[PDB]
Amino acid sequence: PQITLWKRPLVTIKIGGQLKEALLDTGADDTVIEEMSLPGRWKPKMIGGIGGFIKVRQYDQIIIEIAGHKAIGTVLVGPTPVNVIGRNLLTQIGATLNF
Amino acid sequence: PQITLWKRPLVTIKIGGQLKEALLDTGADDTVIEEMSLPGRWKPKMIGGIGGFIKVRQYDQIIIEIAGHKAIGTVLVGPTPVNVIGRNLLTQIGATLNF
Ligand SMILES: CC(C)CN(C[C@@H](O)[C@H](Cc1ccccc1)NC(=O)O[C@H]1CO[C@H]2OCC[C@H]21)S(=O)(=O)c1ccc(N)cc1
Ligand SMILES: [Cl-]
Ligand SMILES: [Cl-]
Ligand SMILES: [Cl-]
Ligand code: NA
Repeated sequence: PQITLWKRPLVTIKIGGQLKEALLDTGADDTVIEEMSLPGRWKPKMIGGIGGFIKVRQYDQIIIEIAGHKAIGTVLVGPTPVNVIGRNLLTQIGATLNF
Repeated sequence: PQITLWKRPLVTIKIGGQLKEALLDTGADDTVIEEMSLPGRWKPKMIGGIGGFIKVRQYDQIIIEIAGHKAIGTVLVGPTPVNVIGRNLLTQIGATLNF
């Protein structure tokens, strides 16, 4: 797919059998999703965005489908205002920016 | 170009006569630049992201040169940790996300 940017680049993701909406975000290093349950252990992480730092739960090697493409990697869970797919998983689905 | 996402997609921009580095950010609705002076009128705005909100100055009809391509639109100025080129200007340079 070729996604233009006149609207937010929102896609359907599937994580834990659940469909969610997420933003494809080239300005995010990491993928951050709103509070949900994920399996296994987590490790702490602080991430810094526009407004300041937040604490998140880091889950590694999580299976996630993004716009129909399978990825397996790190998912951060915390109080983000929107689910964002960051570069760690955009690279796994082969995404590039083009102009 | 085609920009891969293994690393942050940073580019050189020219704005208000100044060269700056900025992140090409599909997750940003609007372009946000670190504190600088710009000509003309402005109005206050609050914009929110992970960590919460910051107060910015909204300037309209600002020209920016992005990676050699000129674009005009709104630029927000304030205490952002990173300069970001958001969708409002990415569209004008014909940027797309492809996978
Ligand atoms: C959270 C998104 C919905 C919105 N953001 C754009 C986003 O790309 C930011 C842009 C960004 C980048 C660095 C620092 C602050 C903000 N990235 C970000 O917060 O990423 C976090 C998750 O991975 C990490 O890597 C980068 C920081 C972490 S935002 O910077 O808060 C923002 C909000 C509104 C406008 N107009 C412009 C930008
Ligand atoms: Cl990962
Ligand atoms: Cl604009
Ligand atoms: Cl177009
Ligand atoms: Na103006």
